[PDB]
Amino acid sequence: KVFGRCELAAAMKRHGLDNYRGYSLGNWVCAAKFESNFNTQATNRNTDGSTDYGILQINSRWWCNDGRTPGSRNLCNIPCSALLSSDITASVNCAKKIVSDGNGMNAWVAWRNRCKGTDVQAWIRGCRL
Repeated sequence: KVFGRCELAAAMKRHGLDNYRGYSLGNWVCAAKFESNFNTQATNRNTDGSTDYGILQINSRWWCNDGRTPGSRNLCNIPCSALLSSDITASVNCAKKIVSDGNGMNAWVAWRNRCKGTDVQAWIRGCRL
């Protein structure tokens, strides 16, 4: 499922991401845009073996189980395939555990590189929520 920008922003807000750990909505929307381009089905294979899943590109070595990444830790307790769902609850739920894991949003590389320090608010423009 490809979300629309403001449709994703609605959904994130519902789940509690607006200002969760101190990161306003627009930081989330921006992350999902550049990590996965709003596509739930997005998967990216890393040089180390592991794979990133879904709209928030959660990694298989430490958060979810794919059965194929050596040394995996599965801290969110869930199979990686449930993060490729068109409902985002499971990715949201694992993402609140990642953001509180001592690096803030810095865990997400495309957020770091495209969204940190920017005018993020800009990603809910035109949104009614």
